[PDB]
Order: sequence, then C-alpha cells, then structure tokens
Amino acid sequence: QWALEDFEIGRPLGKGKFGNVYLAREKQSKFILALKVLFKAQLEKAGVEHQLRREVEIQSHLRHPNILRLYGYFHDATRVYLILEYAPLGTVYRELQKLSKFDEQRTATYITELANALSYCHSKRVIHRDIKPENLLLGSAGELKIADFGWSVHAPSSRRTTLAGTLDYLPPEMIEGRMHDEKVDLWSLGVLCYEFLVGKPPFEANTYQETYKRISRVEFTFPDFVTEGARDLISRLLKHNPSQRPMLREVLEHPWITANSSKPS
Ligand SMILES: Nc1ncnc2c1ncn2[C@@H]1O[C@H](COP(=O)(O)OP(=O)(O)O)[C@@H](O)[C@H]1O
Ligand SMILES: CCSc1nnc(NC(=O)OC)s1
Ligand SMILES: [Mg+2]
Ligand SMILES: [Mg+2]
Repeated sequence: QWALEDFEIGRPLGKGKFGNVYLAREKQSKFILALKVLFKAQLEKAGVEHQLRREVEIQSHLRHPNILRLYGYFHDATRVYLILEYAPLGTVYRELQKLSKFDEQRTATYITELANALSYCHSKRVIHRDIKPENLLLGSAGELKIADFGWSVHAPSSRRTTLAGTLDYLPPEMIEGRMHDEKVDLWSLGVLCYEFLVGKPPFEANTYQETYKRISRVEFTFPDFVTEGARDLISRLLKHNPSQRPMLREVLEHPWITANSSKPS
C-alpha cells in the first residue's frame, strides 16, 4: 500500500539501536506523522525480526489515549518503515534532563497516566518489558504516551533474546533469566517513580556487574527530600518477590497518588 514516494521527509526526531525516526508529511493528505526507519541488514544480523513483527502486531491493535498509535508499515529491500503517531512535545527523557527532577504533582500525574495505559495492556495479557524515559513520549497537551513495543510479549514468558544495553529498569527475575509475567512492568513503574523524583534510577552504578548486584539484592536508599508517601509507594513496587508487588488498581488508588495527581483513573 504505502511506499516511500508518498511522504516528504523532514527533521530527525531521534535515534535508537535500530530505529532512525523522522518527521514526515503524507503528500496528498498533508498528514503529519513519524516514520521509524529500520535497516534490514541490521535486523537480520541481530536476529530480531520476531521483535519487529511483535511491535507491529501488538501496537497497531491497541487503542488508548496514553499509548502511541502505529498506523501501518512498508518496506523497500534495504529498509522497513513503521508509520507512527507523531508526539510533538518529545520524550520524558529530554524533559528530565531539562529540569533535573520532577516535583510531586508532575510525577504523580505521569505515574497515573502510565498505570492507566498499563492496566489496559495487562487486560490483554500484554506486557511491555521496556518501560523507560526514552520510550515515553509527550502529546500536544503534555500527556504521556507509551511507545516502542519491540520488547513486548504475552505472559507468562522467558527471554529468548540478548539483553542489549542498560539493566537499570529490569526486575531481578528478568535479569536472572527466569520466568516472568505482568509484574515486571510494575517493578519498572517503581524505578521510574524514583527516577522522576530523584533525578537518577535507584540501582544506578558504574559497571554492569555492580548494577546487576544492586538489582538482585534490591539495594536502594532515599535522599532526605523524598516524602513518606512517595517512599511508601516506591517500596511497595520494588519488591524482590513479584507476587508481593501491588496491582495497578492499588497504584492508582494510593493516597499519595490521589493527593498529588491532576488526572483520574
Ligand atoms: N512518534 C514519535 N514522535 C516523536 N519522537 C519519536 C517518536 N518515535 C520515536 N521518537 C524518538 O526516536 C527515539 C527512538 O524511537 P524508538 O521507537 O524507541 O526506537 P528503538 O526501538 O530503536 O528504541 C525515541 O527515543 C524518541 O526520541
Ligand atoms: C499517511 C497515512 S496516516 C494514517 N492512516 N490511517 C489513519 N487512521 C487514523 O488516523 O485513524 C484514527 S492515519
Ligand atoms: Mg526505544
Ligand atoms: Mg525497539
């Protein structure tokens, strides 16, 4: 259906391991969108074709205000192109670098939006498994949208593919290559809540080997400025035993979340 000739390409929006993402406009409708470009040679080399097909299949069928749309795809013998909803206010990652830390209202609102999106995903037994600031985008009204579904699967699951970069957002069961389920996303939600308030993730270290140790032992501490409510929520989420982590309804109804969020469930 769609082909490259149908679009005018513009400003580079960002780069990922495989993804090279551009602003683009469809010629006859003037529709503005984002084009995620993948090189076939790199995909074949890394053996991640199944990850691409998952991304397309899972993301194109989901419909939620806090989840980024995928409209379709095409391909041209060196490249694969994913047609995405354009997020005009950028990434949460960039926003965090701008401000250093988020205040409690901003943090609680983001967490509410994430939990709503994840609740929708989990109701289809879809687990994202790669929730981190560079994969959280911002809509025109500043609302958070989950993106990058290349690592997503149906639960329960093992990990069939190599862990690439940072360990910072992954729970013990996944770093230790064990069996895992929906509760992995809830661990990541705790990591994010901490990073939003503090400015860095709670298990950060200088080496892979040391980060690994801090995660498997759940070794984190709080700076003095983190309030009691925030500490309670974060401590509930960062549990070694997955079954002990709260349900998303508990997150959305937590007193600190209700006191500080500006959006509802
Ligand atoms: N729809 C979009 N709108 C605006 N920027 C985007 C969009 N999609 C991706 N980006 C930017 O490109 C980067 C990489 O996109 P992503 O889909 O995460 O690629 P990868 O799968 O390689 O991680 C993102 O971190 C973001 O900065
Ligand atoms: C250049 C094609 S962009 C596109 N295709 N289909 C769409 N559907 C849509 O907006 O549904 C809400 S947007
Ligand atoms: Mg990404
Ligand atoms: Mg990806």
